[PDB]
Amino acid sequence: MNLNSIPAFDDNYIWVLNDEAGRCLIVDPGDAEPVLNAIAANNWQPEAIFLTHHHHDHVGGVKELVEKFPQIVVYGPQETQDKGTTQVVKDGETAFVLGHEFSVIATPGHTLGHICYFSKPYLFCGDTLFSGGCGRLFEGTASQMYQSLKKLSALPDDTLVCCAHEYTLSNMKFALSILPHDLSINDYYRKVKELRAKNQITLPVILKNERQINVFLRTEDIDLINVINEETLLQQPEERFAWLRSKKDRF
Ligand SMILES: [Zn+2]
Ligand SMILES: [Zn+2]
Repeated sequence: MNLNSIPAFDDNYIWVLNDEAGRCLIVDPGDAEPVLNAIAANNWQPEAIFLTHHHHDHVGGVKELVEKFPQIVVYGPQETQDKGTTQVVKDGETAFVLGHEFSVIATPGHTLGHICYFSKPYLFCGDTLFSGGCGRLFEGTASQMYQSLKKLSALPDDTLVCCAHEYTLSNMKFALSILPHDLSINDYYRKVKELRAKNQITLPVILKNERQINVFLRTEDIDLINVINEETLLQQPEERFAWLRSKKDRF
């Protein structure tokens, strides 16, 4: 099994999983052109598309891909039913692709209907979980995003976080604005900066390591609580999470 990234727009990645026969799965294709080129260049045979949510940079390419490859099954949440989805899926359901069983996980936050797809070790989490960060709350509440990250954090340590955007460096700069003396965050920031100085991709990341350097997965850590509670006297986890996400909104 091979995991490939195809850049699109300014900072999107279209993930492609292909098996040993060249059959492939395409995740969140917002621009069909680079995907079509890679399919041709690599002799891939597209079998399915996964959509995580309805935003344009994630679904814009479906029509052209489906016209070129009429056999493609398009999986997605109810909120993409008008975006070319042919199999609506929801929490707890499974999509069988490339001989692998992908579990569907509802992760409201970025959008209300956002879903994630998991088949060990691959986690396609769209704009919910980023390396060092999480999605901006356009439609979901902070409580919902908090609960969605709790669900993703419970996945196995060897999970590969395949998120949709190259946000890692900015996410880690924010992390240092909150915990500037955390050695793990500093070390990861410097590694991510080194990659981005050479315009290299920072993904996928291993979930085990995200637990250490993603401040949005460290809501219940005493060191973060003490920082957050020195600004606002907040007593509940979802309130502290909202504080941190609001701070990042203006960073
Ligand atoms: Zn989005
Ligand atoms: Zn996006």
